Amino acid sequence: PPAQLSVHTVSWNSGHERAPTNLEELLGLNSGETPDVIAVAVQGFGFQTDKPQQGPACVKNFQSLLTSKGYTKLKNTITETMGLTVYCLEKHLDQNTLKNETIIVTVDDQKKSGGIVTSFTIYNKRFSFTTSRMSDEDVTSTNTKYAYDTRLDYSKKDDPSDFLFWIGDLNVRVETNATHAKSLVDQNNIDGLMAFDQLKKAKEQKLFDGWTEPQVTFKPTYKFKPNTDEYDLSATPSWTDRALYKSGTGKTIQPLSYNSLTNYKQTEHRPVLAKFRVTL
Ligand code: HEM
Repeated sequence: PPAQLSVHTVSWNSGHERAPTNLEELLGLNSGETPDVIAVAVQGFGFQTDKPQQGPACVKNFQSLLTSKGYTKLKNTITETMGLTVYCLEKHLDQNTLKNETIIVTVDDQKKSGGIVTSFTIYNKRFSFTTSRMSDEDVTSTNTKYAYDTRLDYSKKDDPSDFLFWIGDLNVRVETNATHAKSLVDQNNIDGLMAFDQLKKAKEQKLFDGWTEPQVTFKPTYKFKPNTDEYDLSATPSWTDRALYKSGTGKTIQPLSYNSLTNYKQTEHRPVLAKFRVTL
């Protein structure tokens, strides 16, 4: 029963783009780290129907890399617009107690918005990983555009989880004009631009209640002209891929690092990688 465990998360609003070749960078394994748990969330269009047939290649490439490192895939779940995969080092697993469960929440009739929660237990501590997706236009349970639903929040339960992570595009944007956002970016005034970011506004409205984002030090991860580092100012620069954490039982969770991966340049959005240490 280790005192601490490490967790890496990634999310990428990747659209139609296919898993890049350099998965080690994407997962934060390129400096020799061996985290205990890894979660990968993606948002896009048509994963389920899998018309480009990227499905088989995804499995093969992720499985090859991670199985050699001693990971077991607990669950992969895909909808039309979301994917969530969770991996755990096989050595931590006990079949009797693992209680591996996943739910999908569909909030419209087109099954396009909502979320996924995958949860499991190790050392009698329960982990939950959520991703979610909301479009600007939908009628929602919160009467906001934000990709929060109480059904996806396992801190609210009578049997709440110990360690929870929410990764993806929360549909939180920077609420200022493009000119002024670009100006703040050019000055590297990240906190100044974050003053316009909607996460704090969603929290004021008691959404994402008790959920913490690690300090953001990196520039907005959208919208880029593909294969450049230049913003396309047809959209106001925004942080579209986020990692939040909390415990539902007062456990300590410590962010180790939180960064966009600016080398993945082929799409309009940059993926975001977070690293954590949890105390059981
Ligand atoms: C860079 C973007 C993407 C990332 C990071 C990603 C990640 C993943 C991961 C981690 C898995 C499970 C791997 C495993 O089994 O260990 C998976 C499976 C899958 N993905 Fe993605 N994926 C991406 C793009 C796509 C796209 C564009 C499509 C199709 C439009 C797609 C369709 C599928 C399908 C069908 C599966 C499950 C296949 C099976 O279980 O037989 N993915 N993806």
